[PDB]
Amino acid sequence: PHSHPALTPEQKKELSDIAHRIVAPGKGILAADESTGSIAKRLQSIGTENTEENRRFYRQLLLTADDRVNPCIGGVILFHETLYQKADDGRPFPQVIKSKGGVVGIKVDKGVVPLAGTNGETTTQGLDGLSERCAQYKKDGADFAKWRCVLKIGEHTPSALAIMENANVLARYASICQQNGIVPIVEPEILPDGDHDLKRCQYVTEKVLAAVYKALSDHHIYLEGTLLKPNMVTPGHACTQKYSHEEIAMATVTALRRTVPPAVTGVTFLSGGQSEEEASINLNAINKCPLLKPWALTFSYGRALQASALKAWGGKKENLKAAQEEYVKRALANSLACQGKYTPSGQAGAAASESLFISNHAY
Amino acid sequence: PHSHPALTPEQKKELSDIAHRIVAPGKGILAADESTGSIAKRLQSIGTENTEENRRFYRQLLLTADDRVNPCIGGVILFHETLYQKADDGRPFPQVIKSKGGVVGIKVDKGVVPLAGTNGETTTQGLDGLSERCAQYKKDGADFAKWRCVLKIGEHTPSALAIMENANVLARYASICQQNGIVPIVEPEILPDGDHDLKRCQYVTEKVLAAVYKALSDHHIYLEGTLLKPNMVTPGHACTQKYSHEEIAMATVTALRRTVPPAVTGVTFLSGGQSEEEASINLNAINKCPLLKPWALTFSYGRALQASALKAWGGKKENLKAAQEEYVKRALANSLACQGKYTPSGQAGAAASESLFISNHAY
Amino acid sequence: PHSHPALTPEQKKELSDIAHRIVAPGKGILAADESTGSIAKRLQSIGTENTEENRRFYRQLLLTADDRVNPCIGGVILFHETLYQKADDGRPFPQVIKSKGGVVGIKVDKGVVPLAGTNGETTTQGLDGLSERCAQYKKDGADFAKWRCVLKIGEHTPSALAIMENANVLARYASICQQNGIVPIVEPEILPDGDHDLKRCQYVTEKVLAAVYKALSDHHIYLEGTLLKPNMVTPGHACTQKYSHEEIAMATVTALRRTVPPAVTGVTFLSGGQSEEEASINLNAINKCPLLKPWALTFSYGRALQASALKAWGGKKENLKAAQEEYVKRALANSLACQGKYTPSGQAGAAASESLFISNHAY
Amino acid sequence: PHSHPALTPEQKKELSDIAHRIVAPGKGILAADESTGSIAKRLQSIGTENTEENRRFYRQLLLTADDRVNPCIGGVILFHETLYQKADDGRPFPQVIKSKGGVVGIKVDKGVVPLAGTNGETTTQGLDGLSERCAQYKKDGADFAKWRCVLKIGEHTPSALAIMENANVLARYASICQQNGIVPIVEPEILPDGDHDLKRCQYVTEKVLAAVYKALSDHHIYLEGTLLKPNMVTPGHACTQKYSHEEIAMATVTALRRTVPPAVTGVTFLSGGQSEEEASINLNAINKCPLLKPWALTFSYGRALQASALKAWGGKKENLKAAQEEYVKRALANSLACQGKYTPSGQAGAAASESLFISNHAY
Ligand SMILES: O=P(O)(O)OC[C@@H](O)[C@@H](O)[C@H](O)[C@H](O)COP(=O)(O)O
Ligand SMILES: O=P(O)(O)OC[C@@H](O)[C@@H](O)[C@H](O)[C@H](O)COP(=O)(O)O
Ligand SMILES: O=P(O)(O)OC[C@@H](O)[C@@H](O)[C@H](O)[C@H](O)COP(=O)(O)O
Ligand SMILES: O=P(O)(O)OC[C@@H](O)[C@@H](O)[C@H](O)[C@H](O)COP(=O)(O)O
Repeated sequence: PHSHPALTPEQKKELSDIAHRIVAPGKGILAADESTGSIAKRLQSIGTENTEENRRFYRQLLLTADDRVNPCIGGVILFHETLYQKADDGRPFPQVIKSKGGVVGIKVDKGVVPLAGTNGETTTQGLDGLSERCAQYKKDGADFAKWRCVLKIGEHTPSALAIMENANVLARYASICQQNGIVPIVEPEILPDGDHDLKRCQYVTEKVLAAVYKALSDHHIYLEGTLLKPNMVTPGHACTQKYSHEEIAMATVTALRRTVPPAVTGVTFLSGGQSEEEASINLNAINKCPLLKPWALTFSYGRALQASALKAWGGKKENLKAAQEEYVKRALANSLACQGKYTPSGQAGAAASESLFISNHAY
Repeated sequence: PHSHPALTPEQKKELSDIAHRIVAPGKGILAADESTGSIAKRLQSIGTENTEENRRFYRQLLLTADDRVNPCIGGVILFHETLYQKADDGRPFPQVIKSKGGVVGIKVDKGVVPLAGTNGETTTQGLDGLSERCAQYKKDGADFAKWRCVLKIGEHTPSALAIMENANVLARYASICQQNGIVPIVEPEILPDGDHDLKRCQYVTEKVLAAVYKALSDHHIYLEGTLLKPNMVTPGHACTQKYSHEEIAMATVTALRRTVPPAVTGVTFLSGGQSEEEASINLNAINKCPLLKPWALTFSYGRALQASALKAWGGKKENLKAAQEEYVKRALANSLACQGKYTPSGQAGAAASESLFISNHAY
Repeated sequence: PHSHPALTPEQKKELSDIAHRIVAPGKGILAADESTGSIAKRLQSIGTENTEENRRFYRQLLLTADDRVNPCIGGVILFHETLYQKADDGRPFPQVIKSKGGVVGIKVDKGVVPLAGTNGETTTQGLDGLSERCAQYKKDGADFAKWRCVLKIGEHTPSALAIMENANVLARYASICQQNGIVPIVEPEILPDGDHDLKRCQYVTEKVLAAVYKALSDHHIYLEGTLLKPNMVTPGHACTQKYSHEEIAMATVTALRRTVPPAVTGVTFLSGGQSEEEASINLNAINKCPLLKPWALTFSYGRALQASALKAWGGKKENLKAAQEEYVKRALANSLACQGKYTPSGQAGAAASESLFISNHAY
Repeated sequence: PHSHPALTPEQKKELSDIAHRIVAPGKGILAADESTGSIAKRLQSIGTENTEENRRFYRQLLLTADDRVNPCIGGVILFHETLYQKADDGRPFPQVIKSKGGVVGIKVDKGVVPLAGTNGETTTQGLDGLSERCAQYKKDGADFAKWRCVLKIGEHTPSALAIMENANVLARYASICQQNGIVPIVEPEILPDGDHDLKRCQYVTEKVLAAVYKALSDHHIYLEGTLLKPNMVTPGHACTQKYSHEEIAMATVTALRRTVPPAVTGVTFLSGGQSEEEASINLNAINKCPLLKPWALTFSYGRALQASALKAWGGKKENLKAAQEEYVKRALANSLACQGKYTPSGQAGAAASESLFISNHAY
């Protein structure tokens, strides 16, 4: 009979197998995909000129940390330039990543662009020629990709248009990726900017994710062959009201349970500005939340895995080891965190629970 | 938007507790909500006059079955008439149901109506004065409701309009119910009529459910305070190709995992014309399907729980006891099935977890 | 995704012929469809008891005005009760209306109901059994109907949900009407309540009408067989900034030109609280607006045609003539207005300039 | 309350003024924007090598036709390459166009791309860096742009996804253009391929356009600053039923009246494979259609203005004069057609004194 499925069972198996590898138990993602202009600001914060060699050295610094990170890193997201650079031993970075047990990912969006008629809202571009790009990236060692849409909570934002448009472009991106054997990481980041409280973020997150999945369905996206990279549900950066990690965890898990189909292979949280410690603690609380979570809940951190490393390096080659040690430190912390076994202190623990605390209908 | 939550933490807790009671481990729902017109067909099928007394006697037959059904029945759906009838001992049927540990339910839709401009498609009516009806039903013993929408698989159905409209009306229905302390069972039934295959039914079910949940989100429905009543995923009635129960189970569970948020408290399958044994076996296979299932997967059967009871009764007072044994038998069978413990032996349960080496990428 | 003719060519002609008849040059609509509870309030503003006879007498007063109203009134909307009432001469009100060359219309909605999760927003009920009601109304003399949805401008309103839902139910209402030979007047009223300015009302009116027509399209509605009853575009009742009639006319015609397809037979403005004189003057400025207007632009007034009459009557039968004279005054004025030939009289100003605005909140 | 206007009054004025200039009475558009690959097909049909010089000479040939085309061409669409080429006299082609009273247009889409999971349907790419491209084009002489989406009528096409996606990307393209002072020509072309009949094409065209305008509204598009470039409503190429030009005209105008807001400045039909004569005769019948049309109905022809000229040229510079004469004849023909004054094989006549309103409802 008449039938035109988007993928064959062979294409589905390849995508599903890749997605599961990335978020296998205890593993997370290192998001080191900052574009030229963005990494330039990072290097600037430590008085380091933004040359290709310094970008190569910094990326090599993270990608070649010792084997203690192997069990912690299921994947590494790179920016185009880096995907084609090499370590001092002549090995292309994709080979270095793979030799350490990681799956190579490539950021494919081309930045945000303003949505006319909105209060400073944006959508994301990068769809032009994406299919050919994906085909080339695949041949060059990449198995997954990343695309970032940005939404903001404000007076009249996110608006209906911004929500619908961003969800739609994510679906287009995901569709093209899957046609090329690349697992798409869908990143609809809701910024923490503003003074909104926890319930407001949870509400917006629920509305945004519902839109994202309806769009993924309309575009015939194979969910088992994807990963979701959302913001955790937290109060606004300037929210006067304060909250505990357990509340943040409850709000986040609740929002996800109400919008993310169990078919989605994994949820890899962005750190969104949270300190390295805060990001690890919250991820740990999320994994210890009493609710049933049918998908891996791990990390895809940029700042939360590089903050201390960048600083320790200071743009000086003699600080290589010390810098790598800071990164390992966070890779190890978050690996435990995505399993709910993180105790902020040293590395050893004992107990891990929070009995006598129910009633979560306040969410 | 983002103005005034639909439910307080108190209302949420009430709706959630009710929903969970209905689908507690080993429990399912008896769907005896046939309207006067539909019950006439059943009675006529056994040479029995369609009088209010015969309807009462029949419903009494099912509701007063012995204590063996107590742990099997978490809820009972009734038609308006029956909610206000009494057993021979003078006890209102709702009291009879509650005394056996069941939650009382009430059907609130007013039948299907044709959608102009479509190929024989419909939407369902019954929203007028629904809030008032719900407040009254709640007061009179009902804690949940049921609303049925009907869709068909055909050359050009379900159409975009049918999918959209039915999803929207279901959302309106659920919203009104939740404002009145009533748990809404959302029933988007896709008829098994036609010669379409299993893959086609899975496809359509996936599209329908994605639409159903997007609408529930748009209407601010509290998912934890709802239940889903969908068709299992099966080939069309006239489909020549044959499938196994494992294939029906796999297709069904896959469809649900790709569309139903984990927040949904439970899925209560309609039997849709399957024989009593067929409905029990598929339900059992569904619960044995190796994939992760974040919600209760049980029954809300009408024909699958009454077929043999109705036949044995035959409208004859003398067959009351024989008729009840037939109903109890199915009640016990499905109770085991919703736990994946149904074997033709009965209480014994050694044969389980059969096979394992399989591929779900074919779905 | 093919075409399944909702209407035959014969049905289309009937609906189109009716629509054009109602808004023929120089003609408008008398909206006397206030329900028992709404009319009761009008009778209390004149110390008149709300009795069936008083409602009948009042309706007879308007409907039996001298022949001067014949060229002015293309149609009259009635409430259910009045449709089956008779004049002192024994003639059913529909026969009376028809003998004066007017088309009989029937209000069929059942009032607004609250949308949970919104900031005091509503949708409208009345679809249940609407097909049968329309069939009977048709046999009893009615050729068109009216259904009112209510939207409010404020902080966060109209919400995406309120706009979507109200547009969809209007579409359902219109579909059922056309299946029974009744022309549906689609009324998506955006209340004037608030301190918003002209451009804000224009903005919201454009978004609302865009939604209304997309919905009408999705439901396969025959536009030539419909009429639109919108609010004129004006500043909020509490706006400080003042505007001329030319500006109001410009904003109104512009919003309409940007959303209403030329196929729509006519636009019949509701007066929404404006005084009899203001409503006429604005309708006149609208028809004088230089921009191309592909549809008839006339009136369908309730308050703006009854203000002075209800007053002159005072429930005292002796004031029959005086009261009827005030009604004729406004019909003639509006008849000229919808032709762009009205210049104020300056005679009857006892209640023709009074603000007929009414607070809107709660039930 | 800000509404966040996408455009200021001056920006609107500029776009509106440009749109009206292109479709001024008696004027149409020459679509000579064939990309390198497409123009290759045209040149190969006449045994000519596809070199830049040959393309430059051919475009020069059209752009430099004598002054007789001046009153006929309100705008000329160019492909990027041609926008920066010069005539033999050293004048930039844009300068040539403007010196003859024409507005310069630029095609900005980057071709169609397959939509995964559909039956050979596509969407269009080209949004990446479009803002900067539009700013550059504006500075270099262009005042309007063109973007083509392609949909097809088939057993299951256009699908809901195809319609939704194409309408959305058209809205994004239109939004970016208007932000840069460029008038966007929205071209949602429904191919004539297939054996579907006239009513079928009319149905799909109505649905596609309704989707297009809802999307434009959602994206805050200033309609008075746009032009619509749709297919005329005709039977599929393989349709065995025959229709008159009057029938084609009725269906076309009817479809447009039911979906295109009067605010739209103009409708510029694509020829879509029709012969030069057919395209002219149909455009003429459309302009003579008795129904009310609130927008200019003219041409934006590619093949219908070049067929004979391309053939007469044959890649031989010695055929310049002959080639140009064929183009001049077609420009004159369509200029008359967009005024409803075209008569092939007998350019002579004088009538038109009545109007009336009769027609039928078979559309
Ligand atoms: O400025 P660019 O070139 O667009 O790069 C953006 C990129 O860094 C982000 O999308 C991160 O991959 C992701 O959001 C996690 O980052 P954190 O929020 O954990 O730091
Ligand atoms: O004809 P009516 O008055 O509308 O009643 C319909 C009602 O019986 C059904 O909705 C069942 O509750 C449900 O679909 C399970 O039925 P089964 O498919 O298991 O027989
Ligand atoms: O209170 P009910 O029973 O729902 O009746 C409502 C009805 O009067 C209105 O819908 C008018 O037909 C229309 O809005 C024009 O009224 P004006 O705005 O011209 O006064
Ligand atoms: O193949 P490309 O390089 O994408 O170019 C397409 C371009 O020729 C068309 O979009 C015309 O501007 C328009 O559709 C009218 O063409 P006709 O239908 O009148 O021939």
